[PDB]
Amino acid sequence: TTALVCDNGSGLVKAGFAGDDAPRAVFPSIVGRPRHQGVMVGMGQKDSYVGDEAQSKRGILTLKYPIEHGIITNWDDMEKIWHHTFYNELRVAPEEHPTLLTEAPLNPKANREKMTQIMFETFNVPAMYVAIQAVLSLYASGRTTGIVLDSGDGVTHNVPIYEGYALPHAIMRLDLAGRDLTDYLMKILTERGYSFVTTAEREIVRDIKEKLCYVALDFENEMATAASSSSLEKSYELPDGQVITIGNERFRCPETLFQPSFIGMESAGIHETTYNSIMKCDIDIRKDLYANNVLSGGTTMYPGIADRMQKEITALAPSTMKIKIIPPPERKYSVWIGGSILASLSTFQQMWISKQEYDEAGPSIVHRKCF
Amino acid sequence: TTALVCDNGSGLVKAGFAGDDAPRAVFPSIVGRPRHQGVMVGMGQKDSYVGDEAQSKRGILTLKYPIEHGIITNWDDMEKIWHHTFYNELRVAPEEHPTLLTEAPLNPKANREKMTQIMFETFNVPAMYVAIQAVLSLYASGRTTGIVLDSGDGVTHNVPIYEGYALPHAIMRLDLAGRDLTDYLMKILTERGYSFVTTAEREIVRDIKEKLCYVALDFENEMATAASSSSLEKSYELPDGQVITIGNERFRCPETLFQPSFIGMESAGIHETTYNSIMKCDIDIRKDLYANNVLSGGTTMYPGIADRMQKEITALAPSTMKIKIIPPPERKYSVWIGGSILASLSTFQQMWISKQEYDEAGPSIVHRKCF
Amino acid sequence: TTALVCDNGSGLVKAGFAGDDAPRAVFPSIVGRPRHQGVMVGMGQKDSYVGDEAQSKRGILTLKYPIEHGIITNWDDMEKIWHHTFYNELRVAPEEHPTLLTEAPLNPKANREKMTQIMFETFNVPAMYVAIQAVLSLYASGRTTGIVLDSGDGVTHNVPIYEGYALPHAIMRLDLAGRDLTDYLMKILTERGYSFVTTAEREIVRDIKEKLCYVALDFENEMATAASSSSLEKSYELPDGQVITIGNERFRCPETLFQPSFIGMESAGIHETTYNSIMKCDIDIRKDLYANNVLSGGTTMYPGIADRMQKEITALAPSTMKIKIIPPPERKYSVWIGGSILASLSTFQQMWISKQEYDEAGPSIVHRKCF
Amino acid sequence: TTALVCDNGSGLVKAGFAGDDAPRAVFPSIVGRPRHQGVMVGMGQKDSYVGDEAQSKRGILTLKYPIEHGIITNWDDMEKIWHHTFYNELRVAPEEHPTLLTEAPLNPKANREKMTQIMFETFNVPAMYVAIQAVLSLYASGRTTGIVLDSGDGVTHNVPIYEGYALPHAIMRLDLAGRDLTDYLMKILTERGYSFVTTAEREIVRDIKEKLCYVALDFENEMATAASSSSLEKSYELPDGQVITIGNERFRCPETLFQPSFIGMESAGIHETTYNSIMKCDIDIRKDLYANNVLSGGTTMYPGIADRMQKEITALAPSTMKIKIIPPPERKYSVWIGGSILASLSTFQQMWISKQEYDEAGPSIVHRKCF
Ligand SMILES: Nc1ncnc2c1ncn2[C@@H]1O[C@H](COP(=O)(O)OP(=O)(O)O)[C@@H](O)[C@H]1O
Ligand SMILES: Nc1ncnc2c1ncn2[C@@H]1O[C@H](COP(=O)(O)OP(=O)(O)O)[C@@H](O)[C@H]1O
Ligand SMILES: Nc1ncnc2c1ncn2[C@@H]1O[C@H](COP(=O)(O)OP(=O)(O)O)[C@@H](O)[C@H]1O
Ligand SMILES: Nc1ncnc2c1ncn2[C@@H]1O[C@H](COP(=O)(O)OP(=O)(O)O)[C@@H](O)[C@H]1O
Ligand SMILES: [Mg+2]
Ligand SMILES: [Mg+2]
Ligand SMILES: [Mg+2]
Ligand SMILES: [Mg+2]
Repeated sequence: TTALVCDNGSGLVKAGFAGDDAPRAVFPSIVGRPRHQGVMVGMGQKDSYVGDEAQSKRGILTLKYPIEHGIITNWDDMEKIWHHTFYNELRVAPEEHPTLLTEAPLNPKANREKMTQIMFETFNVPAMYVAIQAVLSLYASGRTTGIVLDSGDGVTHNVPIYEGYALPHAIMRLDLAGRDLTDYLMKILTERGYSFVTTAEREIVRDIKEKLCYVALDFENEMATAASSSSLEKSYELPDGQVITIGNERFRCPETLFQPSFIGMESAGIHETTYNSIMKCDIDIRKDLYANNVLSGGTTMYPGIADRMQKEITALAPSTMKIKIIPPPERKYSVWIGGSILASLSTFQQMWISKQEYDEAGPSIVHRKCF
Repeated sequence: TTALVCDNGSGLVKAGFAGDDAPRAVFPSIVGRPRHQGVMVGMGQKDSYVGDEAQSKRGILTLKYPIEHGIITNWDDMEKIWHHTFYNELRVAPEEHPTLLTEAPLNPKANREKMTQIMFETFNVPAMYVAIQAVLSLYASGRTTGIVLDSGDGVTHNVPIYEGYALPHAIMRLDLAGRDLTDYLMKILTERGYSFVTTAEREIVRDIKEKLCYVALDFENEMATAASSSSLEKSYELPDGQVITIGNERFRCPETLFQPSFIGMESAGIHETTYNSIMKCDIDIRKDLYANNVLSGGTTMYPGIADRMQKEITALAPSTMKIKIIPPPERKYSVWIGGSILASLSTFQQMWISKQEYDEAGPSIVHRKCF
Repeated sequence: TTALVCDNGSGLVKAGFAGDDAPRAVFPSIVGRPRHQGVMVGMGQKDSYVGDEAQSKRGILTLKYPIEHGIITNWDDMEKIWHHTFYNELRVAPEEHPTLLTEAPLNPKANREKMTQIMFETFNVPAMYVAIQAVLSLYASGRTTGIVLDSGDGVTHNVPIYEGYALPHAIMRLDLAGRDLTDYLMKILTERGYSFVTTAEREIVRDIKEKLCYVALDFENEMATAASSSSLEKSYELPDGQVITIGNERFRCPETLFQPSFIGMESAGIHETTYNSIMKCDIDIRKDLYANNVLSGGTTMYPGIADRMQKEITALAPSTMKIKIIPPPERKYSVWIGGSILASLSTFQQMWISKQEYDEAGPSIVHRKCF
Repeated sequence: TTALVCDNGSGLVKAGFAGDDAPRAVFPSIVGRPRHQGVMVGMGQKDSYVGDEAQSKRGILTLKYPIEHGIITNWDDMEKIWHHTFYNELRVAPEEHPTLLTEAPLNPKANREKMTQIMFETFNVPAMYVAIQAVLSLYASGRTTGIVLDSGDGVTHNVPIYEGYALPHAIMRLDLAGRDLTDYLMKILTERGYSFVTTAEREIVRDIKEKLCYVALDFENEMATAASSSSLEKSYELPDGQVITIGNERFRCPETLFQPSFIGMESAGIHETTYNSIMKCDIDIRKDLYANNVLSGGTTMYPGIADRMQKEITALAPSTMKIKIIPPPERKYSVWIGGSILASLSTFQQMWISKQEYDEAGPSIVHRKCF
């Protein structure tokens, strides 16, 4: 059987086999095109680079992202990425391998139908399935009751689950993500004299965000300490040299998550979104929902985010009850681990979408047997 | 097929066949006319001498250079030189021999068109091509990534290439060359009592420059040592005798390359031109551009120029990265060797400009299929 | 009170009094140093020339620009220019005259602080202020709602304003300006045989750009008409004679604004920058933003730029709504006129930065009471 | 103070005091030695005659010229001439009189050092200076901008000056002078039957050149008129009688200046030398250089040389601009007048070379404080 698991995500692709511990292939989802003259002959150079090759040669070509937020906008590039992660990296023939895919909540209906058409016609898989990322995030921890806040690169969403029953009317989705956090860091870095406008310099800003930024417990006196002392500065070396210095911008970019007014959005922070989600459920299940808060996703690995979230949540909730946040040591690959666990149970082998059913019903069979 | 390679240059003509190791014919590009009365009869003496004959008989006739800087000014003399290097030296019929020519960057458009008209009509070649000298200089070393500084007799130019892609917006051209260096040596030799005003005495000054001058690592204390001791003097014997002595002018003429203010030009030296060229490219390719600096051309064979260039470049660039200069043992004929290599690949046999295309389109077909 | 208005800009300085119609002093911002021998005695010649004197004597000295892009790089030269425009041209004592200055968006923080330190200590002004150029450009037209595209010599920027409220998250800045347009014209003029390398010949190329270039409505068939007929050529007389001819380069240099790939930049044209800026605002204000597009700046006075901008904007926007561009007859001095209007209202007399406040708080008081 | 001015020249010595109108002593620079047996006793006749005495007694002794072209070849004779012009003619003691000397451009370095050694040791002057002749020629006319063509007896040179700044890289020197013009007249006079071989008959030929020769506006039809009519002949009376007749040789000797091929030199005429000098300067200063052409020197007082020079210059320069030549009524003593003016300014009293400086530094102090 040897089912396959693929996590498209947005900006990172994780693929592997079912029943393992960690994904076997991780690489960015980027497609590049040459930009310049192109003198000389005999080079035999390709017309498009996908994966780590574009990262290696990013100085002469332009980076483009097919996936954005949640909806896929470039289907030719997506077919290029799937061909690369099927023939070049995993080295497998998808003709005899069922696959499992993930999808964010509250997405256009045509996205699922087109994904099913492409997989069932271009690649000719025998079976396939689509599951929600945040539901799979609860399988990894081996739990049954809690509220999951899954923040990635495209969109952060919330969904409460109580003893194996979901509440579809208490699901909140917010666009704010790490891509807008990188853009904000790029914008506020210009006030010190550094200019980053090229699409190849967005990886430099992203790496700075991934290595230096952190979340402060309190903002007023942390800004006061950074305003007075110079003990909060670190140095970064650019690829060509010309080292730079970072001051109070170090802890200002991640703060946008709790105060989304820095970009111009009117929505509340993630602490108020998860409090409204808790208060949207039933009265007698809130006690169990408060003590089983789970964190997952790449954008949640800022230092001190668990303590800041705890401080604001207990600042809003009544003082009688107890509040805890579960930050597992692994928080990147929780979705993939849950998908691997789900794709191995003996009871799941009956919900595959066979090709006979697809042939008889058409692309509309997805809304029937999925969610 | 037996393609032909010709390198017009400025002051030296190298010609030969494709697939060999060294050019078969090297001779100056000079056309001379008799000056004096011409008594006696029965001599049967020609009215114009081209090539080494004018050098042998330079005492009675006047030397003239058709090519200058980059643009050709005497087309009748250029047709005389091409006829000499086609019938008298190579001993070949150009009717069944495609030819390859070289051209400096940033030249008038009419130069290419007139060269194509002359070759396709007066000589009736079946095919022809025009290539940039500094691009061909990278074929000889068997490399793909570096910055090439090609300094000859007419003009020195710079162009960066990264993995087979050129950057046309980072190309710098500077007039300063060896002809102005010979003129400066002629001017500063008068302060010791030697007068060289005749056009036939410019070869004497040129030979002195080619045999005695050298580049000093440091100028202040080298001028101090030459000012105090007399251990830096060499003797030269003129054709008629009257040996001469050279003192601190020995290392002063080549220094004009690094300080172009000695003649009156406002531009910076070649070390700052190549540093500005490096800084005009992208940020992440500068690391590979710094360690692949290539030297080519006749005027670059001064002793100690590689160490002086290294000292100034590392004096300007950040201390983190590494800087090296590649001075191959052969540096005259790098362009010809690259042209011979290029004119032998099987993949190049499709970019020839056929006569059918020239007949159908006209002289404007060059800007389409060249560069 | 008699407040003073100064517009540093980049390459042109406009100064005058508040409440007038036009600036009283316009002169280039250039500082020159002598280059040559300097024989003879009794001349009593200065060691540096600033203003129109350097333009008059540009044949023997070297021009240097302190201001570049946006940031000031030579503070000693800037203090020389301010001393010249305070004592030599305006003939005023700055001890009893508040001044108003302009600044481009997204600039280093230290630029404002150093400007405040210099003005408050070296010149001892009683009060001062700093305002954004594009905000002042809306005061001149007597409007409250529109989008302003201010393109000058250093940087072009965009900012939308709706009924007296700014949107800081929809501000775009692009380096591309007239200095890079002059450099491109200089580069493409070499293909006809003209060489302009001296810093004093950049004024010749600039004057050619200011007198001959124009924007074409369509590029393909305009290049076809210039390719076939010779009805698009004009003659220019150099200072020493030797008249020249300009062909299809006449309408090619200004086109770089709409296709910034001619130099190598990856950014989009100004029509797509202003379309992205419109789409970055709220949904119900776009209707009023489309019909109130305002043009300002020196580099916007190319013929046909309003019609070309209209054609591309209506080519991108939906066909239901109406699109208009307001090209006022005066477009140079719109910023100065707006500054004069702002510095005369009775309600503005409370936002001056007094010296008592500067003494008590220090140079950091600027970020509090400015923007 | 009463500074002294001396103009060595070549063939004529002018000396006098500073602040006067004309030189007080003019005499040829010639040293003669007796040739014949010398019978009789009691005559008390000297062994060498210097100055006008040798001219008076030239029939029995041999004339010799120490100075030639530019370099001094007979230092014992030069010390004899300076002793004669210091004790016999001026009747002054050089012990308390600073002196000023002149020197042609592009001369051997040892000439200045030996002149300084001789003056500072043999004559013990308190101070001295050396200046360029053509720079001093601009002081006499009270101007600041023009190009000076100074043609004398040894060498003619050119140098452009713009507003008190010299251009050392646009200085041209040509050997052709009046001594070669006298020799050519002597050579072409033999075709009519007159022989002049004695060194004492060179003064006869020189006086004929100074009294009869003139420059023709056009050469072809002037040679035609002299070939047909006999209205161009004048008579000269030799000291012993035997009057002679001069025909078309009258206007042929001065023509060698414009056609230097009559002797065998390859260089161009003075009109092309001054045109190349104008074109070697900057583009925007040529307009002011064309209209401020200045003539100086003895050899420039041929009739019609200003009109011939104007005709050729306007024949080469573009027709848009204006060309004028300033032939002041005095053109012999322009250099001396400029030296007298320079040696009287209060600002020049600080650039004297004192003996204390010479004692401390040595003969090499000249290259520091001169030019
Ligand atoms: N150690 C880290 N610290 C901060 N941010 C990180 C870290 N590692 C990854 N990220 C961010 O997480 C994002 C990747 O999220 P990912 O888990 O791949 O979501 P998806 O699978 O939906 O793409 C990247 O954009 C990166 O900016
Ligand atoms: N050994 C040498 N040392 C110094 N200069 C040299 C040497 N050999 C040649 N040159 C100079 O190089 C020039 C020839 O350059 P060349 O490679 O022929 O360029 P091009 O092919 O463009 O004419 C000559 O003018 C000569 O002055
Ligand atoms: N009539 C014109 N046509 C084209 N360009 C012009 C014209 N007048 C001025 N410019 C350009 O505008 C620039 C001056 O812009 P300016 O309004 O002074 O901006 P700033 O005040 O920021 O310096 C000059 O560099 C010049 O090239
Ligand atoms: N009236 C004249 N016509 C033609 N030539 C003259 C005349 N007067 C003088 N000369 C020439 O000018 C020369 C003198 O030049 P001079 O001004 O003394 O130069 P220098 O000072 O360098 O010796 C003499 O050789 C003489 O032949
Ligand atoms: Mg994810
Ligand atoms: Mg060469
Ligand atoms: Mg402006
Ligand atoms: Mg003289």
